[PDB]
Amino acid sequence: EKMVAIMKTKPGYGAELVEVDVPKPGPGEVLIKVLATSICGTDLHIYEWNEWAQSRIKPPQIMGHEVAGEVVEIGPGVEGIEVGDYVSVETHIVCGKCYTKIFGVDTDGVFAEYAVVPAQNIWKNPKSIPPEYATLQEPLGNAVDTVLAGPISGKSVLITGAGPLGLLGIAVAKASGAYPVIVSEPSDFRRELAKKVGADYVINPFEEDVVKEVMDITDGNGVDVFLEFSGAPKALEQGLQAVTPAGRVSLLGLYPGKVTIDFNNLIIFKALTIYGITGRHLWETWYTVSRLLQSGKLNLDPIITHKYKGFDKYEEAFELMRAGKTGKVVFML
Amino acid sequence: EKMVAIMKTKPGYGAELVEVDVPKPGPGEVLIKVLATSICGTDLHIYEWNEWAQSRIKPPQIMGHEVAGEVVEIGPGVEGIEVGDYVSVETHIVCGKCYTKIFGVDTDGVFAEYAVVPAQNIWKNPKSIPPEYATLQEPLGNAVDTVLAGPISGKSVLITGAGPLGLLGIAVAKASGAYPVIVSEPSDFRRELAKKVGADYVINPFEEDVVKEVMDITDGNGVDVFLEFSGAPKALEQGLQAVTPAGRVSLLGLYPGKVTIDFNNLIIFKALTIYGITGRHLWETWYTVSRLLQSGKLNLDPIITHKYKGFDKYEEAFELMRAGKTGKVVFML
Amino acid sequence: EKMVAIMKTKPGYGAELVEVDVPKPGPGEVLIKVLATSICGTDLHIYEWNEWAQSRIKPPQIMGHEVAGEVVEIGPGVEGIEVGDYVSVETHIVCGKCYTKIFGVDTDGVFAEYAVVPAQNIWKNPKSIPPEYATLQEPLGNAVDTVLAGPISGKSVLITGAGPLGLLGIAVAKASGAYPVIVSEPSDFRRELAKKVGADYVINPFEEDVVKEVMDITDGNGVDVFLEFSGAPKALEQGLQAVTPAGRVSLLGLYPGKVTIDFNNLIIFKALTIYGITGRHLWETWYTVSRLLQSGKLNLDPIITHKYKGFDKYEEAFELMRAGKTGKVVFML
Amino acid sequence: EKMVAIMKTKPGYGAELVEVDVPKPGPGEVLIKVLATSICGTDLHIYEWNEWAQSRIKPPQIMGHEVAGEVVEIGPGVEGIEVGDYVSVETHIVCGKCYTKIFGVDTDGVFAEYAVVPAQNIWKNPKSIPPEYATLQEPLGNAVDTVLAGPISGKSVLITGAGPLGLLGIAVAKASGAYPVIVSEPSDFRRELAKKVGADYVINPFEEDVVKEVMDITDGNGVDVFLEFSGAPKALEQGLQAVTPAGRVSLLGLYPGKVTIDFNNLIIFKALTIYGITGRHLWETWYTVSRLLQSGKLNLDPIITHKYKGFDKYEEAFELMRAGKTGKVVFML
Ligand SMILES: NC(=O)c1ccc[n+]([C@@H]2O[C@H](COP(=O)([O-])OP(=O)(O)OC[C@H]3O[C@@H](n4cnc5c(N)ncnc54)[C@H](O)[C@@H]3O)[C@@H](O)[C@H]2O)c1
Ligand SMILES: NC(=O)c1ccc[n+]([C@@H]2O[C@H](COP(=O)([O-])OP(=O)(O)OC[C@H]3O[C@@H](n4cnc5c(N)ncnc54)[C@H](O)[C@@H]3O)[C@@H](O)[C@H]2O)c1
Ligand SMILES: NC(=O)c1ccc[n+]([C@@H]2O[C@H](COP(=O)([O-])OP(=O)(O)OC[C@H]3O[C@@H](n4cnc5c(N)ncnc54)[C@H](O)[C@@H]3O)[C@@H](O)[C@H]2O)c1
Ligand SMILES: NC(=O)c1ccc[n+]([C@@H]2O[C@H](COP(=O)([O-])OP(=O)(O)OC[C@H]3O[C@@H](n4cnc5c(N)ncnc54)[C@H](O)[C@@H]3O)[C@@H](O)[C@H]2O)c1
Ligand SMILES: [Zn+2]
Ligand SMILES: [Zn+2]
Ligand SMILES: [Zn+2]
Ligand SMILES: [Zn+2]
Ligand SMILES: [Zn+2]
Ligand SMILES: [Zn+2]
Ligand SMILES: [Zn+2]
Ligand SMILES: [Zn+2]
Ligand SMILES: [Zn+2]
Ligand SMILES: [Zn+2]
Ligand SMILES: [Zn+2]
Ligand SMILES: [Zn+2]
Ligand SMILES: [Zn+2]
Ligand SMILES: [Zn+2]
Ligand SMILES: [Zn+2]
Ligand SMILES: [Zn+2]
Ligand SMILES: [Zn+2]
Ligand SMILES: [Zn+2]
Ligand SMILES: [Zn+2]
Ligand SMILES: [Zn+2]
Repeated sequence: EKMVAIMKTKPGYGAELVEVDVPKPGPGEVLIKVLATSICGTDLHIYEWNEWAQSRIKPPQIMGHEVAGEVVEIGPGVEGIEVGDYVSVETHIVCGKCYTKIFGVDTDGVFAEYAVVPAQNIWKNPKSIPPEYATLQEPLGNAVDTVLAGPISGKSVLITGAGPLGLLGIAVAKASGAYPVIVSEPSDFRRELAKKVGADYVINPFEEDVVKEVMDITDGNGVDVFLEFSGAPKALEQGLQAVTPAGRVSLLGLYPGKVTIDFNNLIIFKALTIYGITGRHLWETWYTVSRLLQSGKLNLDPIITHKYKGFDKYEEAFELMRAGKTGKVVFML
Repeated sequence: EKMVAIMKTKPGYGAELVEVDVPKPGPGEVLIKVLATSICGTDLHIYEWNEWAQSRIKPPQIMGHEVAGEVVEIGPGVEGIEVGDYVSVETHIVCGKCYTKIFGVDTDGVFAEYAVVPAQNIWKNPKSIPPEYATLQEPLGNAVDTVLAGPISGKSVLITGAGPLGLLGIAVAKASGAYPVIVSEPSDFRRELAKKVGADYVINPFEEDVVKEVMDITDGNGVDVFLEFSGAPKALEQGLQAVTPAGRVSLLGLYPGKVTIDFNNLIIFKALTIYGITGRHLWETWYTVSRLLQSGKLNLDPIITHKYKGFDKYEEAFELMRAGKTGKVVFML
Repeated sequence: EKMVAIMKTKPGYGAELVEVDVPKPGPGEVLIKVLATSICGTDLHIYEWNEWAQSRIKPPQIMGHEVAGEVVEIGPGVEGIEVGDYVSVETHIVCGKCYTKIFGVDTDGVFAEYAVVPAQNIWKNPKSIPPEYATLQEPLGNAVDTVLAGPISGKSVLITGAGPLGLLGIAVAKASGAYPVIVSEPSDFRRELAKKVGADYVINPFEEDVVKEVMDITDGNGVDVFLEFSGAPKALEQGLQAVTPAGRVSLLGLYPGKVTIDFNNLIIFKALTIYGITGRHLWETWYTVSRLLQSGKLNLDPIITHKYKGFDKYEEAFELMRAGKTGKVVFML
Repeated sequence: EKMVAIMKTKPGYGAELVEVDVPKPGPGEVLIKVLATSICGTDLHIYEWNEWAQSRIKPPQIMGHEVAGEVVEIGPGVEGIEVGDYVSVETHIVCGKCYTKIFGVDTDGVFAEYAVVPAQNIWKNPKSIPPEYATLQEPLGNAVDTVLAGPISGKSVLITGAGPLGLLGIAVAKASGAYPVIVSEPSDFRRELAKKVGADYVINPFEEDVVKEVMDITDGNGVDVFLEFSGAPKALEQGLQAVTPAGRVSLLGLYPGKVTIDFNNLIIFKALTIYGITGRHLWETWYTVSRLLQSGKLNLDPIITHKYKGFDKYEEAFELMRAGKTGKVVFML
C-alpha cells in the first residue's frame, strides 16, 4: 500500500511530492489517517532550507507536524488508544528525566495520507471539533500559554504582531474576556485579518506612533497586558513603554539577535512581571485549548485563509506564505 | 426643592413613598441625580424587616444602594469629580486603618431622585454604558470576585444557584471563556433564565442527581471550578463532590447556619483550593467590571426581568422578588 | 542469603520479627540495603490492625515505608541508578494516566535489612545528609507541602497539633522565616518538644483559651497563617477563628468524621484561602525537602526521640507510640 | 530650641553640619526625636551632587531618610499616634489617586536630632527592636521585595552584588530558608561581608567564571532564583545564563544605561519569570520586615560596619562610602 507525501528529499530549496510505503506502527506507536494538516513557520524554514534547517533536518524526511487524524492501527504495547479515535498530536517528545526531539522535525511528519505517532504524544479530540480547527491545536497551545500566562478577563491588551500566532492570540484573548484588545501590525492584509478575528483597535506602526495610540485608547494609563507575537525589536520596545506600571508581559516572538532595552525605566521602575513563553506541551494547555474550541468562542474562520484539497498544490501554498499573504494554510484530505 | 423617595419610615414591614428635601452635599460629598437604581437582596431584607434589619437599620432612612447617576453638585473640598460626570457607587465605606459602614444600609440610599454620596466611593462610568447595566456594577463586582478568584478560561464550571448573583456569575464566566458552564437551580423560572444568559447545561436538583449529571458531562473527571451562589447546604456538599481533585472552589452564598461537611474526603484528600468570597470593594474589581461591560460580552439583558419607570410601583416590585419571580429589578428615572 | 524483617504475618494485632530470603530486583526495580527506617502513623494502624488496615493490608507483608538506604543491586532495564547510590523512597506509586498503590502498604516495606523498590520511586540523597534525617523525607514532604502551600516568611503562624507531622511543620516554618510560630498541643510531652524544635509560643488547649491567647500574641489581628496538624474538630474551629481576615489555611490533619463549621463568618466573611493538603509525591517537594535538609536549618534532633539499633525491640517501639510518648522513632542498621 | 543637622546648604560637593531651629509639626504631622539614622546610596549622590541630585534637590535641605525615632510631639488632626511611640518612616509619599514626593529627597530629612514626619508615613516599631536595626527597615523592605517576589524556601539562589542591599538580601534569603545562596561580588571586603552574613558560596567574578561556578555548585541545573543587586550589565547576563529553565529572576539593581541581552535563548526559550523590583512602600512589606527583625533570624551585625556617635564625623563617613569600605553606616544619637 502506497501513499502520497510532501517530503524533503535532500538538502536545498523546496520539497518533493512523492509516493512511499504506508508506514507500520511499532512498539508504543500508532498509525493515523490524516484528515487535516496545517503549515507552520517551522515548515517554511525547512522548505526554504535556512541556517536552522541546514543544521537539524536530516533528509529524506516527511514534513509537517500539525494534524487532526483518525487512528487506523495501534502498535504493540499501546493502551488507552483504540482504532477509530479522533486525535491530534503534541510535537514535543520529552524524556521526563530533565530537571528532546520534535515530531516532524527530527522524525517523519504528517504531510502525508498516514503517519506514525508515538502513543504518548497522542491527544484525543471530541468528535464535535472540525478537522480544520483541530489541526491548529499545537499553535493554539502556544497562543494560550502566551495569553493566559496571567489574568486577562476585563484587562486591556496590546498585541504586537498579527501573524498566525498573533491572530490566534487575538482569538484566545477575546474569548477570554479581554478588552480592549489593541493590535499593532504593519501588514495591511494581516492587520485586516486581526480586525476580522476581533481586535477592538488596530495600529499600523509604520504610519502611526504605537505608544501614543495606546495612551489615547487607555487614557494615559497604558495596557494591563502586553503580548509580544512579532519578534521585532522595535515592537518589544514599544510594548514595554505602553504597558501600565506593575503590568504583565508575555514574550513569545523570537528576535533576529540580541536586543538593547532600557531595563531601568521600562522594567525595573515599572515593576513589571515578564514571562518568557515557549510551548508548554503538557496536557493542561491541551485541556484549555480543547475546551475553548468546544466553546465556539474562538473566531478561527478568518485565520484559515487557505484550504487545499490534497497536497498537490503544496508549492503554491509555501510561496503564498513567503509572500506573507496567508493567515493559516490547511491541507484537507 | 423636593424629591420623591422610597423610605423606611419606621420599624416594621414595607416602606413608604414620600417627598423630602433634596439633600445638600457637605465636605467631601457630591450630589448625584439618579438615572437608574436596582434592587438587591439586602434591600428586600430591610423591606421585610427581618432579624438582620431589625438590628442595624435606623429609620427613617432612604433605601437602596445600587445606582447609576449623574453628578449635579460637588461639596466643599471635593477634587477629581466634576458636575456632569456619569457615576456609580461603591457601597463599602472603609477606614483604611484596619489590619466600616455600608452606603444605603447605615446611611440614606439611592431610591430617590437625588442622593448624597461620599466622594471617595464614587466610580466614574464611561458614557457608553447604559444606566440599566451601570447600576448592576456592585452586584457584578461580587460575581467577578467569585468567578475570577482564579483561572477560568477553558475551564469546566459548576455554578449552584441562579439567583441574580448566580446569573451574573454565569454571564461573567461565559464572557471569560469558561466551558462548559453547568448550572444547578431548582426554580423553573430562574433555571430558564440561566439558560438564556448562557449556561451550557442546566440541572434541576429536585428532579435529578447533580453529581451524577456533572460526572456525565465531564466524563467522570468532575469540574475544574465550583462556584457556590445559592447558600444551600446541600449545594455546597454536591459541589465539593463534583469538583475535580486539585480543583478550585469559590464560596459566595451564605448558609442558614453552620454546615456539616466531610473535610477528609472532599477537601483534604482532594487537595482543593477554597476561596471564601465577599465583596472586594476595591477599584481593581471595578476596573474589571467596567471593561467587561464595555466589551459587550456580558449577556445581561435576560437578567433584567423588570424595568419600572419611577418609584410608584415599588410595592409590586418587592412582592415579585419575594415570590422569586425576578432576576434583577431596575427603577428607571 | 537470609535477612531479618518486621512482618505482618497474618490478620490481627502486632507483628512478627522473622527471617526471609533477601528479595531479588526484577525489571524496573532496584535492591537497597536499609541504613535507617522510621515509623509512621500508618505503620501503627497496620500494627494495631484497625478498620482501615483490616480492609487494605494483605498479609504476609513486610511493614514500613520511610527509609534511607544504599542501592546494592539494580534490576533489568534500570537506568540512571547505580550500585552505591544513597537513596530514599517516594511512597506514592502513580500511573500518570489519571486526570495508585502505596509502597509499604500494598507492597513489602522497608522494615528489613534489604528492600526492593520500583526504580521510578527512588530519590537520590546527597551523601552529607545523615541516614536518621534522610529517612524522614516523606513525612517532611507532607510538612513542607502544608507549610509552604503559600508565603510564610515574616508571617505569624498558628499550628494546631504537635505530633510528628506538626513538629516537622514547626521545623519547616522556622527555617522558612515564620514568626511568631504559635503551637497548640494538649500533650505535655509533645508541647515541650514543640518548644525545643523552635515554637515561639506554646498553648495548652485544655488549660487555656486558644483564640484568646492567639489574639493576645497578635494584638487582636489574628495569625496570617493557620496550619492544621491535629485532626481535632475543635482545633479546626479555633484556627478558623484565630486566622486574620484574608489569611491562609492549610489542612493536613484528618478528622474522626464530618465537622460542623460556621462557613459564613469564619471562611466566607473572612475571605480566607483554604488549601486541603495531601502528599505531593512529586519531585518538586523532594527538591525543597533535600535543600532544607542540606541547609542545616531544620531543627530535627528534638523530633527523633527514639533511635533503636536493629529491629529486635520493635514491640517496645510501637507501644511507646500508642502511649503517645514519642516524636519520631527510627531504626538504625 | 536649636538642634544639630547635616544639611545640603547649597549646590556643590559635600554638606554642612549646622544648628537650626527644632521644627514644629503642623496639621497631619508629628515630631520625632532621632535615635538612629543610616546612610543610603541616595544620600551619597546628594552629597557628591551628581546629575541626578543636580536636578531634584532644592537646597538648603536636611539630608537623610532612614530612621528609628521616638515621637515627641503630634501636630493637629493626628490620630493613632501618641507621644512616646517608637517609630520608623516609609519614604514614599503616595497620593492614592494614581492608576509622588520622597521623604528626605523632596523634603527635610532625618540627619538631625529631630525631624518632622507626615503622620501617614509613620510605622510603629516593637520596643524590642534595637534602633540600629530599626533604621534599616526601608532598605530591608527593598531587599524583602526582591527576595520574596516569589517562593524561596529550599530554593538555590544566585545573588549578584554584595553592596548594602545585596547584603540585606543575603540575610533575608537565609532567614527565609534559601539554600544554597551563591553570591558574586568583586570587592574583597564586601565579598567577605557576604560570607559573614551567611552566603553559602562566594564568587569573585574578576578571577572566576560565574556561570561555571554556579553550574558546579548546582550540578549543571542552574539556580532556582537569580536576584540582581549590582546594577552591572555583565552580572545581569551571567545570572540569566545561570538561572535554571522556568526559574525566577528579581531585578533591583539599576544599570548605567540600556543593556543588550539575548532574550531568545536566556528568557524566552528558558521560559523565565522576571520581576522588576522597586520599593513597595506599602504596609505589607513593612509587616514582613518587622516580623523578620523580631525573629532574630536576620544576621545584620556584619552589615553594620560603622556606628558613629553623633553627626560630627559625617565627612569621614561619606568618604568611607565612596571608597567602598562600608556595608551600612549608622549615626547613633
Ligand atoms: N517561543 C516559542 O516557543 C515560539 C514558538 C513558535 C513561534 N514563535 C515565534 O513567534 C513569532 C510569531 O510567529 P508567526 O508564526 O506568527 O510568524 P510571522 O512571520 O507571521 O510574524 C509575526 C508578524 O509580525 C509582524 N511584524 C513585523 N514587524 C512588526 C512590528 N514592528 N510591529 C508589529 N508587528 C510586526 C509581521 O508583519 C508578521 O505578520 C515569531 O518570532 C516566531 O519565531 C515562538
Ligand atoms: N459573601 C458575600 O459577600 C455575599 C454578598 C451578597 C450576597 N451573598 C449571598 O449570595 C447568595 C445568593 O444571593 P442572591 O441575591 O442571588 O439570592 P437568591 O435568593 O436569589 O438565592 C440564590 C438561588 O439559590 C437557589 N437555590 C436554593 N436551593 C438550591 C439548591 N439546593 N441548589 C441550587 N440552587 C439552589 C434559589 O432558588 C435561588 O434562586 C446568598 O446566600 C446571598 O446571601 C453573599
Ligand atoms: N492529608 C494527608 O495526606 C495526611 C498524611 C499523613 C498524616 N495525616 C494526618 O495528619 C495528622 C497528624 O498526624 P500525626 O502523625 O502527627 O499524628 P498524631 O497522632 O501524633 O496527632 C497529632 C497531635 O494532635 C494533638 N491534638 C489532639 N487534639 C488536639 C487539639 N484539640 N488541639 C491541638 N492538638 C491536638 C495530639 O495530642 C497529637 O500529638 C493526622 O490527622 C494524620 O491522620 C494527613
Ligand atoms: N529599583 C529600586 O527601587 C532600587 C532602590 C534602591 C537601590 N537600587 C539599586 O540597587 C543596586 C545596589 O545598590 P547598593 O546600595 O547596594 O549599591 P552598591 O554601590 O553598594 O553596589 C552593589 C555592589 O555591586 C558590586 N558589583 C559591581 N560590578 C559587579 C559584577 N560584575 N558582579 C557582581 N557584583 C558587582 C559592587 O562592587 C557593589 O558592592 C544599585 O544599582 C542601586 O541603584 C534600586
Ligand atoms: Zn506548528
Ligand atoms: Zn489608528
Ligand atoms: Zn495608510
Ligand atoms: Zn516547539
Ligand atoms: Zn505542544
Ligand atoms: Zn447590592
Ligand atoms: Zn438534566
Ligand atoms: Zn420536571
Ligand atoms: Zn457588602
Ligand atoms: Zn463593592
Ligand atoms: Zn510515613
Ligand atoms: Zn499560655
Ligand atoms: Zn497546667
Ligand atoms: Zn500518602
Ligand atoms: Zn511523597
Ligand atoms: Zn534608603
Ligand atoms: Zn571560587
Ligand atoms: Zn585572588
Ligand atoms: Zn524609593
Ligand atoms: Zn518603603
